Amino acid sequence: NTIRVIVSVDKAKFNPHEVLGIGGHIVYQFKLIPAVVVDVPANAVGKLKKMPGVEKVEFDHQAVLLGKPSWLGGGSTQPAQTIPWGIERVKAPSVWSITDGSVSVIQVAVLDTGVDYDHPDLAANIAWCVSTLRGKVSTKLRDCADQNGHGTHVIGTIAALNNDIGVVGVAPGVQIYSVRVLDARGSGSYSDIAIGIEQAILGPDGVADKDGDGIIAGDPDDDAAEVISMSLGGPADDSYLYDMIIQAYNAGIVIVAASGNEGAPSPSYPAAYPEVIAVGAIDSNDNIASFSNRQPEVSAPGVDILSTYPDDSYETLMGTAMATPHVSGVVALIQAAYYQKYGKIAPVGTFDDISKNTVRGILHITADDLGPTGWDADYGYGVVRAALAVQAALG
Ligand SMILES: [Ca+2]
Ligand SMILES: [Ca+2]
Ligand SMILES: [Ca+2]
Ligand SMILES: [Ca+2]
Ligand SMILES: [Ca+2]
Ligand SMILES: [Ca+2]
Repeated sequence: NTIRVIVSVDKAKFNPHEVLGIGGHIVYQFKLIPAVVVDVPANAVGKLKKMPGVEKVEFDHQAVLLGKPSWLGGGSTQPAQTIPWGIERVKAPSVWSITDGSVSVIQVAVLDTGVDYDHPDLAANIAWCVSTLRGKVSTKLRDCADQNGHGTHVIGTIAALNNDIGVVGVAPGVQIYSVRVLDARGSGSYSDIAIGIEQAILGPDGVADKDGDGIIAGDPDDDAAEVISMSLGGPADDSYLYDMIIQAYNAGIVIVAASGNEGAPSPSYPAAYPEVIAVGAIDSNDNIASFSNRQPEVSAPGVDILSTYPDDSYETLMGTAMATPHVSGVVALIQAAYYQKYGKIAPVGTFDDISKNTVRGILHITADDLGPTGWDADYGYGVVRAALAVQAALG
């Protein structure tokens, strides 16, 4: 009988009781942007628009996961640790002796279906679990656990442990925050995904900048993530969500997102935003996958990708969702190594960037440039390479 909407407001004029008085419900008041997620009856949407302090009324759109089980491969047919082909393709393993991600100030937030937080090849890296489903922020593990599989697979491509079992991530020492914004079927509301972005900025302690110095990502006094990774996509561009992507970007957080799997001519949202790295998928032959949405920023392995899967298991998945965490891994290695040497993180940088002084510039100039020379609509700048990116970072 009610509909979910996201109102952008003037905080000094807006009275939430007025929503309540028209038979509405306050779902979530954002700490970092001037907006509130509310449920209202249909009849009331008109009233909302007129109420004092309400500047925009946006409806709640849907995004979905961007990984599916592979047509080809299977599980980890081997009790030893396997290095999935993708981890090698992005030249991660040689980097680990310089850093594997385990620099204390670095956390990577993965906004997905949740995580199997007990998985033996993941657990020691899972630093915090949260769920924002239906706009209720929960840190009960039973609410944060993965009921799909996809988030556990994505998290394993970034950070599965480097040991003698399972698989291994691009950044196998990096601390992960699993932020569950998608349900058991892989579907999520934009309102929950924006709440998840907020949570990755706030971190475990619920405060963005606890010491007031204006540094959030790359402040060891705070517990903000440095990378937000979204292996998901929807078709709408909404102002409140972009407002949140901007808060994370201004916080110094690198945001990375799947381009989409529809062979479409451009990326889905939030990948399509300027402030987000859109990632396409290649296969084990260096061909762009036919399903990969075009004009990404970079590309990475996304076909026939073995990783962790719930109940202490392993599965082979495909999609731009699988490509995304390879790039999130590489970004974590860049920021870890950058901080380890300089005692701060590097700036995020722009889509455009070709300087060795920003994360995005480094990723671009060190990518393996495939297909047409330079940036192209299939590969973007090319396949990310961690070993070269770290060398560029420290140079
Ligand atoms: Ca392992
Ligand atoms: Ca915090
Ligand atoms: Ca701070
Ligand atoms: Ca500080
Ligand atoms: Ca941090
Ligand atoms: Ca090219």
